[PDB]
Amino acid sequence: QINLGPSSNPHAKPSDFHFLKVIGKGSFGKVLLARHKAEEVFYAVKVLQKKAILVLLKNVKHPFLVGLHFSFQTADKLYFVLDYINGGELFYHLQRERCFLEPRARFYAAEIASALGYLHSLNIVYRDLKPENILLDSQGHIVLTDFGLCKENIEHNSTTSTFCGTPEYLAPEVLHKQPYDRTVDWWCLGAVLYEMLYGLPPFYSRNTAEMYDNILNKPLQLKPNITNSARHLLEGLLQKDRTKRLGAKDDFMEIKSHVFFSLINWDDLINKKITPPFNPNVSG
Ligand SMILES: Nc1ncnc2c1ncn2[C@@H]1O[C@H](COP(=O)(O)OP(=O)(O)NP(=O)(O)O)[C@@H](O)[C@H]1O
Ligand SMILES: [Mg+2]
Repeated sequence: QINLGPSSNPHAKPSDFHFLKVIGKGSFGKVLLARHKAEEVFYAVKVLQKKAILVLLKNVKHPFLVGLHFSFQTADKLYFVLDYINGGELFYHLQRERCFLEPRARFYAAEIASALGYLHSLNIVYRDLKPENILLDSQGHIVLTDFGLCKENIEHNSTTSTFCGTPEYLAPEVLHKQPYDRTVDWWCLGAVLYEMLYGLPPFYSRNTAEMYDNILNKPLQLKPNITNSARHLLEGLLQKDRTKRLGAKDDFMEIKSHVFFSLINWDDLINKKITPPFNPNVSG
């Protein structure tokens, strides 16, 4: 019997749902598209085996973090019932469009930044923001896929492939296996912004070992066709020494106040009053 916290529902069974298709496979459990038999609504359901576990859940509500509706368990499995986010992976749109213009990139970067700053205020670090974790909902707002699962208590294969490794943004300090602190999130934000503007992750190589070598040892080169403010922001977020990285002293306040983000009304942003730059052609 596992303590799932306030989201726990002692009455729910897998039999409650019509599982339709597999949305995706994750290190910590498969995500399925499921319909609630009775309610007639669609959810994303994450399913994790209990044998995989060596508070396991601390869910946080925020406009740009995926909503957790409830959680339940069987003799063998744990089920987490989530908002089904159907606007597509942000980097699916990026790939389709080659790159984003700065106002578009700024919007997405700001929404992610707000969620990260909020988490840090609650002494929570995101730790592993990857492209696959960044979705758009049907309206075109950012939704991050982590919902508070305590990963450092669940077993998984973190094997890396020699060529063409799963996309992720490893900060120099993560490669050094140093304790995760909040500034890893700011490196990840920088990498996401870089990729939105330039079309590839910073330091990229087909050869994963080369890419790690680049992250650690290759100076940041920022190609032309971005503004001075964007350049200065990326220079700050992609500082290799976390003690010199933008956000090291005053966290989110340093990002919030950066000139790249001057045009963002953070209050309007977090209250979803800024109509998104792009509307995905979906509604459900
Ligand atoms: N609520 C959701 N709605 C739609 N797609 C989702 C949802 N949650 C996750 N996905 C997709 O399902 C896949 C697996 O989820 P993900 O959060 O990557 O799982 P994980 O590997 O167990 N956790 P992490 O270690 O943070 O990646 C990803 O491609 C997500 O984009
Ligand atoms: Mg994953």
